[PDB]
Amino acid sequence: MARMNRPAPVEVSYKHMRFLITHNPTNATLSTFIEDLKKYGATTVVRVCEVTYDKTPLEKDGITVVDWPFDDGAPPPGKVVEDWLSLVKAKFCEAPGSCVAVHCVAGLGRAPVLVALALIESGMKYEDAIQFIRQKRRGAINSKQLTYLEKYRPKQRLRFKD
Repeated sequence: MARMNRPAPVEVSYKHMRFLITHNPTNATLSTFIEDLKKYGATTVVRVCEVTYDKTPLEKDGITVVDWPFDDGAPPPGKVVEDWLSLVKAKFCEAPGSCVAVHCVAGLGRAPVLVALALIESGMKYEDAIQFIRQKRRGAINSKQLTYLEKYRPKQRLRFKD
């Protein structure tokens, strides 16, 4: 589970942008993960579940690495929402489309808490959005993960601001 090059990532092209999604872990496979995203045009990499490596060789090759869950020096997944919309907005503003690759610690789901965020901010209700993202089978049924809307407004983002 390291030299594996046969299974490819999945490119999700929304009305807003395009995001690449890759199963399996990193470190042992990272030496191919980077070479995959830069082929798909994912010159931005964004990590939200847990980070396990240090961004240097791949960053200095031209890639924007975003390492959220690194320590208590980062905020909880409650405020990271505004950072989310402003990111996915800007990573598609900086170029005439581009791509963004996203990764998580393989176990139960594929960090759908990321993509689902844009699903609500486009105009959906998170209770409907579960049945859209969770369709992969579990991985989108935590507490503060989904109850987030009960504090975060689906207006003032992907409507009229920029």
